[PDB]
Amino acid sequence: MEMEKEFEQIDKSGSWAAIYQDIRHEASDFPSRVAKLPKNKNRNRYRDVSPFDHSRIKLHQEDNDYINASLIKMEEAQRSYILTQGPLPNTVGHFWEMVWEQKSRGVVMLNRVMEKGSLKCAQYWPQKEEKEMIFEDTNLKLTLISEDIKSYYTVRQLELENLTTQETREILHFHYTTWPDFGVPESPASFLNFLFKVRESGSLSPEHGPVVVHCSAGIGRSGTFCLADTCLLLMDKRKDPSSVDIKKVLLEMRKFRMGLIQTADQLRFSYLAVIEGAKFIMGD
Ligand SMILES: O=C(O)c1cc(Cl)nc(Cl)c1
Repeated sequence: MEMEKEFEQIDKSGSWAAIYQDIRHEASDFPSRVAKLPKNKNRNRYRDVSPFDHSRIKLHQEDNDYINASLIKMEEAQRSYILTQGPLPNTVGHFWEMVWEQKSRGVVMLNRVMEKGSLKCAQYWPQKEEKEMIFEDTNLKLTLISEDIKSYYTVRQLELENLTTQETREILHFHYTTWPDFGVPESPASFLNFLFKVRESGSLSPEHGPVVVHCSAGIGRSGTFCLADTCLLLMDKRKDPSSVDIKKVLLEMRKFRMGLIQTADQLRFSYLAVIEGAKFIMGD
């Protein structure tokens, strides 16, 4: 079926939970043996969210190459994404090593450091220009260059230096700051505006390594971001945009990381975002 009318048909019939459970039943199951080794317990935020072995990002280190991060490679859309958990106190240096080694330009953050009164990720970037951060375990230096605070998101320019080689690179930090503590946003308008700002920066383009996107577990809000992006790109590429099947795209993405899209409300929000976004792209 088309998307917008399949949407109204699920709303009127109140079957979002049944649609979402079908996706969970059909989703791929692949081994995640490296994630579960005992030496990696303090590298995982949640015991039930692990990267598959076949798609995990490897650190370029001979001691321990493990990080809870997955490469989602979308062949028809010609987009790649790295989805990862919010960094932990003992993985902030691994996080920036990955950014460096994979040649990423941008980092997309969809959570606040504290939500619901608890810490959802480490404070992994510097908050003042004159107070840079050094990560001694991976030999990197990170400096805040500039910061632009808007009503729904903040954009930061950062400098990452490889202290071994003295090479430097500019990284863009795109921080969506207004996702609610419970539920999903009422309108997708600010999320789409944010997605378009990431696109306009070049961070999603083939001349750079894959964008790094995270929330707390790296599957829920993060899944919504890449699913909406890929679906809109396919609608631009194809002769028949109504052929884009959001449930099939989600199942394809779940071959590369488990659990993408965590609730039936997130599934409904993804439909809403793609539907509204397809109108703004055009033509009109
Ligand atoms: O390239 C394709 O796979 C494809 C598939 C569908 Cl269903 N529609 C178009 Cl236009 C292209």
